[PDB]
Amino acid sequence: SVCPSDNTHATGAALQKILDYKKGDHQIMAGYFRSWRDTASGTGNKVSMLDLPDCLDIAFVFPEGDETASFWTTLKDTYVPALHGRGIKVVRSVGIAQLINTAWDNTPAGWQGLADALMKTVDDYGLDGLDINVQQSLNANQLKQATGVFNALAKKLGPKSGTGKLLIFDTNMDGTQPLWRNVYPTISYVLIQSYGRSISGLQTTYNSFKSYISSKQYLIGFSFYEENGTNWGDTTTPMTSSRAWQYAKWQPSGATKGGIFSYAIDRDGVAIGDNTLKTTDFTWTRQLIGAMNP
Ligand SMILES: CC(=O)N[C@@H]1[C@@H](O)[C@H](O)[C@@H](CO[C@@H]2O[C@@H](C)[C@@H](O)[C@@H](O)[C@@H]2O)O[C@H]1O
Repeated sequence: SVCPSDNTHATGAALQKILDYKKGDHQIMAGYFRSWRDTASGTGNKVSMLDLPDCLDIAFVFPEGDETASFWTTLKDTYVPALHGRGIKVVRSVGIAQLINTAWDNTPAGWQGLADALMKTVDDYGLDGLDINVQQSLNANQLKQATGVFNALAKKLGPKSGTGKLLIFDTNMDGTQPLWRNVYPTISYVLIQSYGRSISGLQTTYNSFKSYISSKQYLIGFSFYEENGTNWGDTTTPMTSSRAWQYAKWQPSGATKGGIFSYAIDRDGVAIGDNTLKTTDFTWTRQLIGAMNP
């Protein structure tokens, strides 16, 4: 409610009140910003991480690996400081593929070596921590390696570390996945990719995790419309009948959730089926913060 009705970037006491709102109890908003769509990567992009709304809690840096070096330069030198100025946490996202890479030894030394290499992706940018994207089951060997790496990371990130840095588990699977059963003690937040899902199915999914967390750790995810992407239908008009909107309102029975996140926050407000790149004032993000914290 100390948040702007447009997308101003407040400067003094207007900003301080937003800095205090964020230290206060609230349902948090998170956004995956696709790095290859940042104006500092390639050409033809319309949106910068500098445009992210002041009332955002976490920005994920989600690369695909063909971003131009200019992106990483701007992230370290410009973007991270300005987002930290707005009290926005910046977190690097990486796929589970990275933690089960067989180029790294499946041994204590190997789990530590790999954790060191992922920790460079955090420390070299002054980031607030690391997000691991899990969308697959693992064999015994993969499970063993991923668990080892989570356990090595847990020394520097998340609840076991005492650093204040985040260790995030984001997934489209449930709390029965063996990796989850191995690593839940290491986790800051768990984010459920819930694109195009039943409002009626939400409780069932939460219940699969609720024994391993408090409800403030749990966030649910909708997607914005990706240019040439899957039509999940999470952002239909009118807004206040959207799946995203109903996600902002949903609470598990007898408890309050952590909040929600968007995939492709860089696509906030682009109509479903509009495959061109546009700018955004982050209307949906800002509305959806209001919807969770009225
Ligand atoms: C093969 C393919 O297209 N895979 C995509 C993933 O690339 C994408 O991240 C994922 C995102 O949506 C999540 O997973 C799906 C299966 C479903 O459970 C959604 O509700 C989740 O949000 O979509 C895959 O289909």
